[PDB]
Formats: sequence, structure tokens, C-alpha cells
Amino acid sequence: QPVDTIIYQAKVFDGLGNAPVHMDVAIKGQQIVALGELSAYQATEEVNADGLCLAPGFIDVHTHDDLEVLRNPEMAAKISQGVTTVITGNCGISAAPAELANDAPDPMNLLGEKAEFKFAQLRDYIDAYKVQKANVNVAALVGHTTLRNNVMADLLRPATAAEITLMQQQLDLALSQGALGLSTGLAYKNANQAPSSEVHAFGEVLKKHDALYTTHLRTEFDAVLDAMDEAFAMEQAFDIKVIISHLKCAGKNNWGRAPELLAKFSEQGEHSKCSCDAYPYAASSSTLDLNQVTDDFDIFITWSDSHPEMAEQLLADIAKQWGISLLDAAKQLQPAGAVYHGLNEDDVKTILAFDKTMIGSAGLPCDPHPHPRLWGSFPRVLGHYSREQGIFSLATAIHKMTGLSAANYRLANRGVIKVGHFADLVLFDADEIIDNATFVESALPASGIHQVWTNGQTTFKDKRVLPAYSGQFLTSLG
Ligand SMILES: CC(=O)N[C@@H](C(=O)O)[C@@H](O)[C@H](O)[C@H](O)CO
Ligand SMILES: [Zn+2]
Repeated sequence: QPVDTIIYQAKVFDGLGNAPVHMDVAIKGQQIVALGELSAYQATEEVNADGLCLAPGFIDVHTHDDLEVLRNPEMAAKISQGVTTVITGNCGISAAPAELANDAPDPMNLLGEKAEFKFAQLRDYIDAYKVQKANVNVAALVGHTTLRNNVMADLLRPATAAEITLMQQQLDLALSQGALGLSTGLAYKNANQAPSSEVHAFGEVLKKHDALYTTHLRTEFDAVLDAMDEAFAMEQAFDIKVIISHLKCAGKNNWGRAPELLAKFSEQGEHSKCSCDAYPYAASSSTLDLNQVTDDFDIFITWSDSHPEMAEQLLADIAKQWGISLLDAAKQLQPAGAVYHGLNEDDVKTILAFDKTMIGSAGLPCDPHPHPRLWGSFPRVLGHYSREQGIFSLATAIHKMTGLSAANYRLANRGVIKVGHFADLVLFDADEIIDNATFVESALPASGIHQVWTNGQTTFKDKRVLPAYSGQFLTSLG
């Protein structure tokens, strides 16, 4: 009869894009137990949300937090943005199922150091998660590149049919053990020689488990539209849910092509369930890639193992100091991290406004000077693009990081403020919410978020990240 907590008089967004409704929200244990008029109800704790907004906890659909959640269960970078659930294992790289013969192949170093990959089966990863749990829920995809590395010593080639068969079985086992689906990162060196038929070889296993396919496209530059055909073909052949990761048209050649990306979804054929996600910035981030070096836009070096004295500098400035070309400078800087200001802001706005588009940070948790998307993505959508820019309403912005995302990833009883769903919740000031992380100060926490609950326990409150550790591993339904 009594409940743990009642949030009073918040402006409540249900997560479905519907208009907010002023009402009260009752939490008991892990669940939203009552909605609406709750002065009758008996609550241990009472939260005065007057002048504030309540929304479902934010679902970061594009993370590389596979190992971060284990090293850093508090997950301040995500929790301080209001993120209550992370989707791990993106762009073909995951922490499990993985056995490392030698070093971790590029770009698996984005996840952690070689010694951290102790999860040969997915269940070992889940068990590792369950030791402490974390402030966020975890739903895990399996990385295609990671699977290739399990069965290939030389990755600069297609897998053999027999290697494909091994990987199928590894994926199938991972899917049975809880994984949500498969991800690829076909633009990366160690996956790029994987033909489309190799990716196709996973479709029957995915369909069997009613699992997801997500893809960092084979290219995001001139031939991005050809690369999207590959993703759609997965959906056409197998009728599975497909999500194109951090949708963009990168490169000076391609600025203004966002309408073409949108119209490309008209070529899906029979089905039309393909989705996508983006981060709210006109700059990408990854390791320094010689193929992306250009003087067409700013490229900012975030770290260099060869030349750490040149970290946090523009490639053009490093090149000038060094008396050599940008490409030659980049070569001497490798291995290195970079922020590539390769995208056009109007393209970003259009891709963000696209109703298929979920918000994902693509935060890189191992970068010593991260792209600020690691710390600002979700409040930037809410404060910058919604409130300030007016690209979309607050209900729309919230929908694209809660209900749309729970639906597309089939996260049961999450992403929506509804009775009987889990109490992942964020309490924030619609007028104050904003990202503070800049390209210079990229770990500055966002403003305007007052309180976060993961599964009914408070993981953030009044600028403090709290180690409730109430997240769960969200195992796939099958
Ligand atoms: C880890 C990761 O996948 N990062 C991508 C991103 O930040 O969007 C990046 O690799 C981009 O694909 C390229 O820089 C071209 O834009
Ligand atoms: Zn990617």
C-alpha cells in the first residue's frame, strides 16, 4: 500500500512524443507503480518537482561502454546526462565473446586494454557485470570485427566459409546468452575486406533469435548511399530490425547531402523498419586515420602515443610547427586520437530532426581528451537543439532518447513512463538543461539535471553521482 517515492507536480513526458502532463509519479522498488493524482498515496519519500520535468531515463543507443561499465560502474559521463541504459558492442567491436591471441585489433582498443578482455563467452561478460552492476543498465550487441578476430589471425581478407561458420555459432551462442544482436563496423581496416555476403551469413542466426543488426557503414563519405544499400539488404533478406549507427554524410564533398540520406530509406523494399541514430555534433571522433586526413576542415588531435606533446592541437598547426604536410604529420602522430570537424551543421540538424533518428552519444570512454559527445550529447539535444535551436519540441527530443529507443531495441518496460514499467527516470529543468562540454573542455558535466533514478534507485542528485548500482543487464527476449 505504501510506495518508496512520489514525484509531485513534475511536467511528465511519457517518452512517446506525447504532450507532457502535469501529474505525480509513484516509485516502489524498481517500478513506476502509480501515475496521476497521488496525494492519497503513502510515500516514504516525497520529491517536489514543481517547475521541473520528468522523463524516462535516457537510453544511449550508441556507446562503446562495454568495458567502461566494468571499470567505472558509476558511469558519471552518462549518468550526469540522464542516461540510465547503455547499448554496448557497437561498430563491430564488443567485449564479448572475445579471446585475444595477441593485441586487441583496431578499433577494439576503443573499449579498453588487451588485458581487460576476459570474456570468451557473453555470459562471462554478464557475470562480470553482475559483480557490482552499474549505475546504468546494459544491453549488449556482439561485434562482428570482434568475432572475426576470434577465428582469423590475418584480418585483411574475407573470412573463409568455415570461419564464417564458427562466427555464426559464436553469434548464436551469444544471442542465446542474452546479446541483443550483431553490429558491424565495415569502414574499419580489420573489417573492411568482409564482403556483404559475410555479413549476410549472420542473418539466419539473427532472424532465428529475432535479434538486431546495427552497422557502422562501410563508408560515410562519397559512397555513403552505396553503403546504406548493404544495411537495407540485411533487412530485405532476413526481415530483421536494422539500425544504422551515427548516420552522417562526412567530408567537404558531401556537405548538404542529408536529404539524400533521408530519401535513401525509400529503397528498403518490402519492409521499412530500418532505423538510425546520430550524435548532436558536426564533428566525428576515432583514432587518427590517414585516410581521413584533409585540410578541408579542422582535425584536432586528442592524444598521440608517438607525440604526446602534440595532443590537444590542430593537425594543421602541428604540421606547420613540424614543417611537413598534414598527412606526413598525421603519419608521425599515429597511433593517435582525433576529432574530425568533417560534418555540416545543417546536415546534422536534418539528420537529428529525421523521425527515425535515435540519439546516441558515440562517447569514447578511453580517450584522454574525449569528443564532448561523451559528456554533452543528451542535454545538448534537449537544451541546444530543442530549446535554443527549436529544431523540435521537448517531447520530440525526449522521445528520440527514450521511447523510440526502447522500442527499436525491444527494451522491455523501459523508455516509457507507464505503470508497471521500470523506474528509470530523469528530473530536469527544461529551461536550464544544456551541455557544458566543449571541444576544449570536453568533460564538463551538463547543467539542468536534478535527479536520475535507475530502476527506482537514485544514481544522480544535485550534482552528485551516486553509486546505487541499480542497473541490470538487459538480456534479449529471443
Ligand atoms: C568510433 C566511431 O565509429 N567514430 C565515428 C564517428 O565519430 O562518427 C568516426 O569513425 C566517423 O565514422 C569518421 O570520422 C567519419 O566521419
Ligand atoms: Zn562507428
